[PDB]
Amino acid sequence: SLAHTAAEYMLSDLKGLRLELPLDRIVKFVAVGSPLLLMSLAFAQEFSSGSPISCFSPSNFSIRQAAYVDSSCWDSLLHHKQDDKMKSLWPHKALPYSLLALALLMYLPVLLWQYAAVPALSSDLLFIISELDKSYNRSIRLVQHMLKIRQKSSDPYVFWNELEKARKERYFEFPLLERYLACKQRSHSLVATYLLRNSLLLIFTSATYLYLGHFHLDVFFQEEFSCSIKTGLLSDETHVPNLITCRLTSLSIFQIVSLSSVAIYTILVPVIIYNLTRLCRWDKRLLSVYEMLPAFDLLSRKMLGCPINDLNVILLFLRANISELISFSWLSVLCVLKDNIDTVVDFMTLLAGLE
Amino acid sequence: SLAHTAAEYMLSDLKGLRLELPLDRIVKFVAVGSPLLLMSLAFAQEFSSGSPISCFSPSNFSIRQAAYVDSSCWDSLLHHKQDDKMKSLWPHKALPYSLLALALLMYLPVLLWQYAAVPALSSDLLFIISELDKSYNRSIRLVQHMLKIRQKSSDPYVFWNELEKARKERYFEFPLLERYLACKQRSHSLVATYLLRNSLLLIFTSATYLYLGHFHLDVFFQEEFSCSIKTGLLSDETHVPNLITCRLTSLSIFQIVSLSSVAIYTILVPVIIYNLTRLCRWDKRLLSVYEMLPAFDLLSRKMLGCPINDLNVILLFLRANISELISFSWLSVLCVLKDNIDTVVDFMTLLAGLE
Amino acid sequence: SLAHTAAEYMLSDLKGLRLELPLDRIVKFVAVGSPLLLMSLAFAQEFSSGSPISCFSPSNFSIRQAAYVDSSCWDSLLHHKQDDKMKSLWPHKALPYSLLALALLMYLPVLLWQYAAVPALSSDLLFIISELDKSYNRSIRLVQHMLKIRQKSSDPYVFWNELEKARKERYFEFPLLERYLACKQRSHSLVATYLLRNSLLLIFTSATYLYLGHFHLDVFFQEEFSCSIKTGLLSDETHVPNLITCRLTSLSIFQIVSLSSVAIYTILVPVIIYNLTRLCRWDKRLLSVYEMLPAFDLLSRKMLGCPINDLNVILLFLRANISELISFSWLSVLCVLKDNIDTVVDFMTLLAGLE
Amino acid sequence: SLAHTAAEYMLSDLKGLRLELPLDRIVKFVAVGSPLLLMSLAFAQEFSSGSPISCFSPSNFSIRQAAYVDSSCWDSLLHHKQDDKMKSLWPHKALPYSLLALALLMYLPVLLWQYAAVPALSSDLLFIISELDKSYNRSIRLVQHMLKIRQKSSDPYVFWNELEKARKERYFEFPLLERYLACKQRSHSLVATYLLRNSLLLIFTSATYLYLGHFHLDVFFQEEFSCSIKTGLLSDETHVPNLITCRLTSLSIFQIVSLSSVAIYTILVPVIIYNLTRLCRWDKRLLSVYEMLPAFDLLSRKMLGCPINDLNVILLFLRANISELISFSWLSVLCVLKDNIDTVVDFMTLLAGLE
Amino acid sequence: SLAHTAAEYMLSDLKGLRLELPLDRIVKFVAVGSPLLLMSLAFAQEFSSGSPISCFSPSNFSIRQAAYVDSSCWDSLLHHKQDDKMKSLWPHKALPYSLLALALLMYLPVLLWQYAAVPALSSDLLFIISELDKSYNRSIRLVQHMLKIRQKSSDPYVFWNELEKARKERYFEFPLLERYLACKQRSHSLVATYLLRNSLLLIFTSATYLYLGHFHLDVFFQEEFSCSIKTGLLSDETHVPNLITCRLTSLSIFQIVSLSSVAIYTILVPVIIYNLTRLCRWDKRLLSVYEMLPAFDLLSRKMLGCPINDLNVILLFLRANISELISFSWLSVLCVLKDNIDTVVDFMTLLAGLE
Repeated sequence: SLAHTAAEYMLSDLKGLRLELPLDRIVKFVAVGSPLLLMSLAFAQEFSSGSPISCFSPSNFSIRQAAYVDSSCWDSLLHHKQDDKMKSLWPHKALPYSLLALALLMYLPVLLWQYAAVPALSSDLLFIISELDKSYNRSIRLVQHMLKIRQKSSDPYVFWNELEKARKERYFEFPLLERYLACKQRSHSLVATYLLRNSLLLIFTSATYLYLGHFHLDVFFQEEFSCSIKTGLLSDETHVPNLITCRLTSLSIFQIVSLSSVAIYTILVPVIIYNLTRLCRWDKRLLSVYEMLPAFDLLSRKMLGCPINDLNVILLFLRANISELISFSWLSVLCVLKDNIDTVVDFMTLLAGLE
Repeated sequence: SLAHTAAEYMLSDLKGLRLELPLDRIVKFVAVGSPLLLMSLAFAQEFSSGSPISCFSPSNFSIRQAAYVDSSCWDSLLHHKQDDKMKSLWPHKALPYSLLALALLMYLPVLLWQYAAVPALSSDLLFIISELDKSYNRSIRLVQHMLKIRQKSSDPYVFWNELEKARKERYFEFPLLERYLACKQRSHSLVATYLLRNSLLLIFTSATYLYLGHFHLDVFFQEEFSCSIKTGLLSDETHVPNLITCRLTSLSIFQIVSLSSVAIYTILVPVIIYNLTRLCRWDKRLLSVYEMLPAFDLLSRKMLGCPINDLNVILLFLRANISELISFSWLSVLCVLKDNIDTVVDFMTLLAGLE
Repeated sequence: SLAHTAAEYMLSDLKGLRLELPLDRIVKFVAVGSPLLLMSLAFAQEFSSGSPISCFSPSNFSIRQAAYVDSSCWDSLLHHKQDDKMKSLWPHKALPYSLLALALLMYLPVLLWQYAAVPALSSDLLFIISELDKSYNRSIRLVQHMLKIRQKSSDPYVFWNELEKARKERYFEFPLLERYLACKQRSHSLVATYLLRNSLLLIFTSATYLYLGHFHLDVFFQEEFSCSIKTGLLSDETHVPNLITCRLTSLSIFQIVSLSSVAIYTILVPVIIYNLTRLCRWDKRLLSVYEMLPAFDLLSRKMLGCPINDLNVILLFLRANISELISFSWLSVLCVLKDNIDTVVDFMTLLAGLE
Repeated sequence: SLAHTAAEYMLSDLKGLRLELPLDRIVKFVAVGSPLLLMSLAFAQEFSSGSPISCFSPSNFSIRQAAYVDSSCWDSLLHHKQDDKMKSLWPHKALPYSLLALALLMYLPVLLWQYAAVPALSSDLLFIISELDKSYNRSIRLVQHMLKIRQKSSDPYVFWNELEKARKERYFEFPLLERYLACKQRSHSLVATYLLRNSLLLIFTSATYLYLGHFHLDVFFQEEFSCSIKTGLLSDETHVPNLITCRLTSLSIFQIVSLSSVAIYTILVPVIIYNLTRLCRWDKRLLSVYEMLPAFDLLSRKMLGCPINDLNVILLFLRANISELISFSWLSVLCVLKDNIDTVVDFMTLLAGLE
Repeated sequence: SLAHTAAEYMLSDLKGLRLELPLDRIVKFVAVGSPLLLMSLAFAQEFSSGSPISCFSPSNFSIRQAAYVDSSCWDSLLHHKQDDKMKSLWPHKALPYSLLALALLMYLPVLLWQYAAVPALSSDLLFIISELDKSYNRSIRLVQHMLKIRQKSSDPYVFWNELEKARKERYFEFPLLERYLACKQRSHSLVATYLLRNSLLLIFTSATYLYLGHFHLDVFFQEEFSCSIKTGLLSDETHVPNLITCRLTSLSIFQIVSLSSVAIYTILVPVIIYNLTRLCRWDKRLLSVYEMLPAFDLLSRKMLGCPINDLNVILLFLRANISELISFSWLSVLCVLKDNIDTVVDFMTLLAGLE
């Protein structure tokens, strides 16, 4: 079948970065493979093939004449409906092609995301991850002489005033990363790609609904139609002027395909809606631990104004990559600290699991 | 089908160099795979196969006689048109082969680009990238003692006169690269390959238009034609001398293929036009940051006269490779400096992110 | 189809050596894949299959009798030509097999080149490349004390007499490589393989021409022939003694295959002629730079007498491998020196790009 | 087809060792793939398929009756020959299976060579190669102080008497390798595998000849035969008691297959004969250079008595592996010395190309 | 066909361990792939397909009526045998499925061996190999000062009394390995898996024999049978009440499949019997050289009592892995010592080939 090569040509499966969220991957997979799977199911060995159109020719007709009669009407599907208003049954002939066309349209947004946002996002993620990876040996290699002096001191002069200049010395501060984040916050060149990628899917789903409503849902319970042959050089002949009781064999496949196409997209729409709305708010589910690390406090510091910024998408893509191999470490281990108090445990946990 | 093996034989997918721009890759992919996909669609399981030609034989004829009648006219497609001027319907028989021929012609330019310009361009890119990679530890490993002396000095003697001999000493100058660029600027042996590769595509598109206009567009709404059998040893027989009402079954596929072939190339032409026009001007979108680095100033310095040189193509291919793994660094990070002023920030940023 | 597995069994695609010139690769690819592609095109889904031979049986005959009549003549293609001289139409039945036979013959020379010349040529190339790779740190690591003494000297005693003993001392001379080249120059054991590989292709092309001229070109416009059945146990029967108007369905495929087979080889012959003539002359397109390097002067020194030697083939295969990764260096960069004068530039260029 | 999977299941393609000579590889390839290729050619799309047997049923018979008549004789191929001696045409039905059986028999010896001689031969080759690889720095790292003393000496006391004790000192002698070779010379456990592997191929070729002579060559020009149906429950019926003029459709394929099977093996036999006779003599084509190296003289020393020993096969397999990566060196470069004399050049060459 | 995917799903082809003996691999391969190959051969292109059952309908019947008659008896294979005892011919319909079922049963034991014995055996082999690999530098790195003292001594005090305490000192003894072997000797948890894996194959072969004897061998020479149609709603009709002369087309395939199935297993049974009997005796074919090495003497020491222990299987699997890369050394070279005497040679050889 043709829908087999296209499957791995379209929907087939850096070096440490995930540039596609799992929900987006699932949405793309479903929205691309559903029409291909439906097309494969419709016209394969599962349902017996043969002649999609059959006609009840008179017994006087021969085999060749009957074949000509029933083959000159499949490419001219046009019901001479008396219920002389001639109605067309063309979707039955255009059901496969349209499906393939849909498989094209749902692949248009994906390429856009792979051609207008992947390189810049990859560069930003690489730079930010490289800068953040140096933040480990800066809270345990520098702030380590806090409890080493706390025991020979008291409350105010070792943990509420001493821990003020060590935090403001040229080992805790990252000015280049701060300025990079400040400059990227103003930019809006990447959120437009995300908005377009979701809006194109919404528009294509709406167009699919319109196509399935305007053209289908009319020829759906119609399985019989009457055609004519004497509309040309065969008019001057002695035979039936209007063919009688021609029946469509594959109406069940048509109905099943239409129902599945409706159901799949009516299920898929809310997921895309949620993906679009994910960028409408600032995320602070783990800001409590972020506001204490040397380099991670900058990310939580710059959360002001509207959330529609490049910084929002950068943070969203960085969160899914914060567990690669190196940040897949202590950062993922500060889950036991979930309820002054940070005098010991917050630092014994840090100095216990060094490496 | 034949369309399957040829696909991966033709349009199938150093070690760090990109020698094909994404636009050229897309253009080649579309222009090569469109005829293959069309000819696969035309003669696959999507549309029911069988006899492409059907005839209305008299009821006296047997099955074998009717098969002989309808099979001796498919290889002799010739309409005895009374509207005795005999017209030929040969494109219906030559529709697949022609498509395949097109799939060959569009592959001719690509091989040329892979056999007349790839090695020299690869060598030039390798040498230039290797020379430019040494430019990092020459503006921060050498010019580092400007701000280290600026504080113990004033305006004229540390940043407007001192920064004159350090820029003209045997650590800032690259004479070999300068002479290589000067000699390559005069050469014109590589722009000819680009011009030929685009002009061949233009000529082939024009030839496709001429073929689709002269031969098609005439037999397009014609689906019935009358043939003759008594033109040889069968003349001395008692049967119909001129066959009646022979109909072409696959006219819809013909129309769809012609329309798709027209539309795809009418869409593709402007992209190739833009690819041709890309080399008619000098590019200075990032020259502002280029005119300050030690080795990158030479690229911006030699932009004079006509832009039709080997240096233009070399710069075009180098820009797409300036973000590999090592130039995928600080060079891509001087985006925050976009608005004397360079007294601190232009050097603080340089000495902040060393490695 | 059978011609699909044979394609990748025949024409499918050390570790740093190229033992096949691109022209030879193209010639082999075309000459091997053209018959296979023609065979695939002739007998695949592109042209509708069925019965290659059709006959006009009398209406009294049944379906089984007509099938027997039209099936007992395909394996006995023999025209009882009255224009009683019985003519044979056997090529129509032998068109596929012959093609396959050709696809075997054109593969005979290639195996020879892979079994009689590949190992010795690989060994020679490896040894010569290994010896030549040591020539880099012998003109810049040794002759470097020439400009270092030129400034404190004059014309005759530092660059026309001093550069006479440093060139005749045990750092410039390669005696083993010189003797190896001298002994390989006399040998003629490898040029015979090249000559045989080209002459076999010429002979096979001539044989193809003879086969296509003697047997084809006679049954080319003939599409009808009369056969006989009553030539055995069926003689004692009451039916037609000579069958009437049997027609060959696939004449167009025959004509197309013959025309393509003629055209492809008539295009290919000049390329093989040029490949043969490539070895009839000494190549000195880059001898000007070669005669100055320490170890590369020996290659240009031994160009005397007839050019039909093993040294010619060794040089031809070495030139295509002179740009691998290490000779893909300065050697490829002495293109700027193309117009005493070598006093300055020829040495600063060498000592600038060391590594 | 079934012959497609079996191809790569049977004939499909340590880490530095070649345990199969090229001639043996070619012989196995041809003798295994020829029957498979013939079977694929016989019953594929190249020749039109259908009913291998056709019969001329009377016009009174229906389609079902004719099909039953012509289908009840294909599985009962038995000619009631009047030239009442009933002759059997069973090979026409057993042509494919027999071919497959042959494709099994020719694969029997190969497995034997892979199960009774590969491990021991691999171990012996590994040990011998490892011992011989240490022989390089023993004629140039030890004998190097011969010409260093020759110049301060004369003819007898530095090159004809001094070069007697250095050769008999504990750096030139290899006792373990000598004893291993002496013990392996007596053994005969591996030459039996080679003899059996060749004799099985000879016996199978003889059996193929006997099968093609006794059963074929009789039904070769016979294409018509008369069968009977009334030999059971259908005897009490009113129809033809002896069927008339039943013809075999695929006689040409039978003849072509038989001729190709004869020709391929009549070509292959001399190659196997030469492979068998290769072990009947001692090889001394390069003993002249072998008798001078420190460890390689032992191989040439033990060439006495009959040549049917394990040492012969070990040497044969070692010679093809003497050019791997390390012995692919000076050993292969000692070709310039092909015409006291060895005073200088024989050692200048050795000490020139050290590494 | 279904036989293609199941082949590589079933019989498809750590990192240094061989956990399957070659005989077991061959037995599994044959016993799994024989039914698959037979069922592929039975129903593939090699023998022409069509209707497996044919009937001689009366000439009055039409094509549709004859097809209904001959298609309503294939799923109701039941011979109304008059030689009114009705006999059933159901195996002809169940021949493929049964074969597939066999291809499942023969795969049941293999999975067991891969799920109940592979991990423990792999762990034991890894530990034993790791412990034994340290035994090299303990007989030549420790016992080396025997001959170094033998020359300055006599018979009793250097080689029959001195070599008594060096063999009982903390470089020759391995207590952990000795205790591991002692504890594993008592265990019987792994021999049960081997016994079950062989007994399941024996039982399945016996079941195959019973199935081929009870159901086959009765309908083997029977090719004609009479069926009935008037056994339902068609009873009240005017036609033949008992169908006449219905013949089975594919009896030859049935006979060939039965004969091959019998022959393959009657050949295979002795191999499995030998595999079972391999574990009934202690193996001491190389114990003579084993009783002298430092760590290998323990393996030979613990050979007492019944041989049905885990140690037997461990030794069997270790012997096939004693030639990997490191034990593929000197241990495989003590083959020259095959005929006080060990005074020199047994030590000269050991200290000759160190590494």
